[PDB]
Amino acid sequence: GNIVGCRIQHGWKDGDEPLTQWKGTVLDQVPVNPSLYLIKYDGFDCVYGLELHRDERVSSLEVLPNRVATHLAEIMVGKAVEHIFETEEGSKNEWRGMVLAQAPVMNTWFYITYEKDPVLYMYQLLDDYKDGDLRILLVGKQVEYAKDDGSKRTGMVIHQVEAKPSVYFIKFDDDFHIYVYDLVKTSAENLYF
Repeated sequence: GNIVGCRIQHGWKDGDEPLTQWKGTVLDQVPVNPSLYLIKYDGFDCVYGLELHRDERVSSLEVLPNRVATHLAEIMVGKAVEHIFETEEGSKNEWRGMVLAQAPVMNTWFYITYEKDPVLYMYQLLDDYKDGDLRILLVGKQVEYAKDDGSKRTGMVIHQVEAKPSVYFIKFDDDFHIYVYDLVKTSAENLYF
């Protein structure tokens, strides 16, 4: 059936690393690629894009019986912010970013990205705000850019941010992170076909 908005679990094994068990919440199935899902995994800071039925690293995929658990939220969406947060690896950051959107499915979570790490993160920002840790200040087309190792990175534009229509989400073929590009900004080494 339809796994969007569902709790899921599956095995993960990339290459010769030991098999791990991943558990997460499916946020969305990408319209321009219905094989591609966006998932918030438990304890993972970044939103992942995985072809959950096609990826050979994914095994034993199941939906779980378990269920998925305003004025300030409305204000934050689209704002440039300064976020004081601690990452999975213990690094203590004070970073400038932007709040992209309230996340689908998980209703106190927000899509957020940072100028130092322009991928899609997801955090409970209204809690960080109360803690005093947050300060408020093409889709479907292929894309590429040249990397420093003399090769092209290739991907597809998968989402246009409603709060900021010049901001797009890009899925690259080589990676499960979701890359966030604001096209008005000097990020002009992107080529769209």
